[PDB]
Amino acid sequence: TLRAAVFDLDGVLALPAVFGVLGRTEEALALPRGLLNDAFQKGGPEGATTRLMKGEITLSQWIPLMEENCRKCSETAKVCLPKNFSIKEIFDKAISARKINRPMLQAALMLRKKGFTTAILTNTWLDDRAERDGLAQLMCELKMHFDFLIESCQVGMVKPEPQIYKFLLDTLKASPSEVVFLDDIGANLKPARDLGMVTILVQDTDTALKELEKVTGIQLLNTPAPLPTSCNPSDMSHGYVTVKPRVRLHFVELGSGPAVCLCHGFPESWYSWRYQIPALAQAGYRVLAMDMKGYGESSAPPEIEEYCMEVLCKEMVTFLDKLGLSQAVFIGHDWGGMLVWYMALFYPERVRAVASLNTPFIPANPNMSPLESIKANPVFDYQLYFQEPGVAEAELEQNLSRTFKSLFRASDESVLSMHKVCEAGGLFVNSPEEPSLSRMVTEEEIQFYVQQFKKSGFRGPLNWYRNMERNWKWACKSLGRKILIPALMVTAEKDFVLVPQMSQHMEDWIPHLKRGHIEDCGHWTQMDKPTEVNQILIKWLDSDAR
Amino acid sequence: TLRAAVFDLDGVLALPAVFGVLGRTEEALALPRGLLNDAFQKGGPEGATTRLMKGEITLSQWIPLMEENCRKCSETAKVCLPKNFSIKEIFDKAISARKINRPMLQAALMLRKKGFTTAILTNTWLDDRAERDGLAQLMCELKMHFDFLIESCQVGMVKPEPQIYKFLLDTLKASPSEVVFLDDIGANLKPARDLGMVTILVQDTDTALKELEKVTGIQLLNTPAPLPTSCNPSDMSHGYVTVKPRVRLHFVELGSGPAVCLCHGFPESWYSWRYQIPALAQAGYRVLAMDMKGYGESSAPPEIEEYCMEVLCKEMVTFLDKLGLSQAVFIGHDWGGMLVWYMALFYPERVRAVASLNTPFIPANPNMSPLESIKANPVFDYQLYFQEPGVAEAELEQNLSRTFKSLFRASDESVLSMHKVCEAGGLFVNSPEEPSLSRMVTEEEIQFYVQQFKKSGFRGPLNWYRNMERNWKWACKSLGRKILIPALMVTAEKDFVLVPQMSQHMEDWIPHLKRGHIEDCGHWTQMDKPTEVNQILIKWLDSDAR
Ligand SMILES: O=C1Nc2ccc(C3CCCCC3)cc2C12CCOCC2
Ligand SMILES: O=C1Nc2ccc(C3CCCCC3)cc2C12CCOCC2
Repeated sequence: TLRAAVFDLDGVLALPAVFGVLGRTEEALALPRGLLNDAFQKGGPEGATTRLMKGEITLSQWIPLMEENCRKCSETAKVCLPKNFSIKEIFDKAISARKINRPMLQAALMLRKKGFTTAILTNTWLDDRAERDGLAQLMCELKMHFDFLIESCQVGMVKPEPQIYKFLLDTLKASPSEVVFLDDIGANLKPARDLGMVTILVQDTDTALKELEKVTGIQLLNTPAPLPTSCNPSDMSHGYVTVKPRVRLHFVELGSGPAVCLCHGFPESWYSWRYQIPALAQAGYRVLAMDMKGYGESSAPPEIEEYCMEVLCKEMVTFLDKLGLSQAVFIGHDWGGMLVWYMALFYPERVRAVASLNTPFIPANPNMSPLESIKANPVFDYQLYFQEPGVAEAELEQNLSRTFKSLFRASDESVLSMHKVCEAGGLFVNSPEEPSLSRMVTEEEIQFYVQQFKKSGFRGPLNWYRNMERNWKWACKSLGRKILIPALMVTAEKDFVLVPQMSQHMEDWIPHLKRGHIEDCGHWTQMDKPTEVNQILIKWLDSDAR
Repeated sequence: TLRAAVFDLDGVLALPAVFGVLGRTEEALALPRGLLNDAFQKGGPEGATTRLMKGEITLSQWIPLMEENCRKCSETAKVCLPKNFSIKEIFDKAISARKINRPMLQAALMLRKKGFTTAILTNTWLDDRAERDGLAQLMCELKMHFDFLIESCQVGMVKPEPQIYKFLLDTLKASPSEVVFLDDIGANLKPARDLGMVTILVQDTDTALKELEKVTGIQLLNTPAPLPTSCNPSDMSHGYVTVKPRVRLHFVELGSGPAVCLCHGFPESWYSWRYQIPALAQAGYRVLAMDMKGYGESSAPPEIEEYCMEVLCKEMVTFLDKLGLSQAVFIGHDWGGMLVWYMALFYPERVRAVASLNTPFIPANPNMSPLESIKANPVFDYQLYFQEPGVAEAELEQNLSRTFKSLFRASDESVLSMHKVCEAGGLFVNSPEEPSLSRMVTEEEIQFYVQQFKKSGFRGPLNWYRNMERNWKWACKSLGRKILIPALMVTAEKDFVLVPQMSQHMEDWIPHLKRGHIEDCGHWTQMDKPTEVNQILIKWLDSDAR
């Protein structure tokens, strides 16, 4: 039975193929058909291109050899190469035009998700051109989704040499009949077929995937839309900054470009942004996904006042100072959403742009105590339940698996009634001991949250709700201000507490505010509608944040 | 006796002052003298500018108020403001022209080095302009050198209000006669003088520093050139990436911009780059200063083969992959310098540019065993001493303080003779039990190295020298290649092992190679000549790396 799938890069995982561009170049320059492909392969195993593919020479060293082969071929064909003929320009364009064949990558991803060991086996070169970063980015984006990447120029062997196929089998630790091998070059399929591997000649992707689906018995075509790439905690770069003697902030970091600081809500983790992290980094941003103070690997001091907005914001500024960042885009959700609005109001110089998911910006009312304000809306009753130190900690810490499975549910998955939490004696008094698992999470994702919360529990997280008076006094200082830096408010149709209507008067305070709105989306925006969150965030970042 | 020094920002730590630019603007526009400064201060404590300085409103909210005050003042003076008059353009230019007053900052730095608590006390605003990042960068660069930053718009008080001076004294935890206060605004000096603080009216920097030097009894003028800013380990962002199950790599991270990966030598630390980290980040780079494999907080597996160049380079590639970096500039010193040349030869797509301090690029000789090659040059005898597992570990681990004090010495500080190490029975057989401290390091810096080496000792570090045959075979694969990506070789005049002459034939392999050369510089380049290293590296990064 098949357990491994091997894909070629050029003409399989990336389109168009180099041969295709050489063919299009020949036509545009009115050169004899096959002239450039002949010069490219000239000398066969003894030729310049085999030396390049085996890593003997670099791409810049190969360019004049390809030039001479083109002159030699033109001379024999009794044709003239044009006056401006340039192998460097021809190849720069061919490499630059290449894009990931998204349906092929999705099929590779589906097979790995079903237990297949996947690999990329490619005839490639040591690219030392000034423009090499283009290819470097393409390889990075592709390679992360595979168990192995075998490159001809790193192993000193090329397809169709029998040895590279033996090297592949040794790397896979699989026998030939357990492997399916996809290639757009027929001659490169022959040695894999000779060993007894299942082989697919890729012309059009749809037919290649049809053959792959039939042979594996795994559906690869006509599948439901896949979710964005997630994060494996053990594969991330974990960063740690001490903001003050007893406070260290943990974050996960991915990508290059402008700094984008992700701020989770209650009771969450940097892991709540798992579907956003890879997508934002791929979009050209340096993502900093925080464990907010009181959570995960960040410090969790016991004192209530350590969690007031003024203290938390000052620490986020120190966090930037210590990392040597003049600014970051701040994106927040729930309590994180509140923090980012305050970051925009008090430290606009340090905030490149601000975005909130679900949490509206509501000015403090100087004529009413925040306790009275919270009492006015029945959906906020849970916030009063959270006031008494120890009460909510006991209930939430009792059974962590039950806590997360009861909380992390989509809007149509029998969500907890937020009505009369105090009167009922707790959040889970009408909830089962063993809740069903939401479609939004796997059992392993729930256990990740359970492990994170075993470190510090719910004291620090709950203290975020215990500074109403202190936060109100500090917010009153900002009442004459407006938020005039780039801002985005994203409402979720089915968030029954942070209702879209609560955001209705935001333009009075944030006149240039941009909006996003997600239909059929509950409170847990990032994991409920990850693809939609990603599209909204990336479109806004690219237009308003740089 | 004085123990604290307080500096104003505008006209003291940053030049020119806003008042100065308003004055120059008045002249250029042929407006009445003082018209703009009058409009700026209009209404005094009740005015628009006091509201702005107290954080009541942001800079963008204030701009139309300043416009109206300019119209009101022009009307009363019976003059016309020009057709294109723009407060936004006037202020953007004034803020943008402001640069750090380097002699004032150096004096502040010298005072803090002598035990003074230092602070910045400023009448400032909440800057929400599109161009705010300029000011954000200036504040970041300045604030890091001080114990405190007190900003009017964050405390809701302004100079010359008596309360802000009481707030200052409370923050300093100092009595008025213990404080020296520098300001370019006479009216803002009066309340500090009234409390009993020493006050200096800053006009020209030289005279202000003369008064400051006389009053503190600390030399601030005509001082020897200061060293670049260093790093406090506890103030850095510490990053951790698992490259494989048993291997994690630790790094320190600072700044934004293109990724610059710093690779130390033997027997060093990320801390060997302390004088480069702040300077490169200030120069607009994202610095990644590694603890190389076998060192500090990075993993130190016992196996020799874990430290061959092929394995180390593959791990550095995985390190980039996991951080989501397509490239980094690689800068190496000693063993790090060797690694970066191999990174350039084997993975040019991932290397933006390559630089080495002291370590030349020498191709492998396929006609001679590396053991024979090492035996040919007497200065490399210590490398043969390093071969036998356990021997050098015992000697180097015996007394860590003695190891580092004997090794870390400038070329004119009785450096160890590298001649006949094997025959002598060790590196320290002719060295004292208690070596004197080199002028390059403090006792506390030596103890930092002692603490780092107590974790894993010298096995992992020494294994870097125990892969001669394996590295030679792998390097032989690259013999047909040339390094064609941007490259810099920095030679040190007085490095008695890695002599400048050893780099003489590098152009045969790296034709476009750029060079740097440091006179009176020994092996420990980064700490021996930090200012010179910085100038060479920054000039090269800005011209050749982007
Ligand atoms: O729609 C919502 N908004 C929303 C907002 C907040 C919360 C809190 C309540 C206290 C514990 C942490 C989560 C829950 C929800 C729901 C309603 C209840 O089911 C989960 C989602
Ligand atoms: O000039 C040099 N180059 C240079 C190069 C390497 C080393 C090694 C030798 C083995 C232990 C680690 C350092 C020492 C030096 C010196 C000569 C000896 O004094 C220190 C500097």
